[PDB]
Amino acid sequence: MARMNRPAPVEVSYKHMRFLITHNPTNATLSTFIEDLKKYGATTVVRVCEVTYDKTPLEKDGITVVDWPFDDGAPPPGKVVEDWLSLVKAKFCEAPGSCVAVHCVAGLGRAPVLVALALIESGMKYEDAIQFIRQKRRGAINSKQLTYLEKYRPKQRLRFKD
Repeated sequence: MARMNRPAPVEVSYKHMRFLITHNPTNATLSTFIEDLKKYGATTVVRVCEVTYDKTPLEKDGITVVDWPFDDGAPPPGKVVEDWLSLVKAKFCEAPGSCVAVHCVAGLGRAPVLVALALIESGMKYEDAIQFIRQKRRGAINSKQLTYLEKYRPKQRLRFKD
């Protein structure tokens, strides 16, 4: 509860999706924050982070609550995937190609790491995708991530792959 202010988030439109990365680490009022994702046309809360509060406002606003330990920590490369596709599959299956508000720090690792997971499941090649997010950032997804998808197989969650 504070109102006022004019926070300008970041909307990222993909092949057939659209997310909203919060420039700053959540809002100290929430009110203004909810309006930001609500005005941008995003039917999803940037709860994608170290959230620890019950959704009261965004809840009655009919906005999809996206709460995930995407902000440091979180489980290994294999569990989070479930929420990844699920969310991106819900926010879009619940709203008309609306946007998905998610919380993010600076990017790096997670940046390409997370996006990579959804990218591949979207129907993109692991190698190709990697080279992309990798060429735009030395050692972006490299690590357990690369090896993970190397052995991991796409269940065709987000459309058809390969």
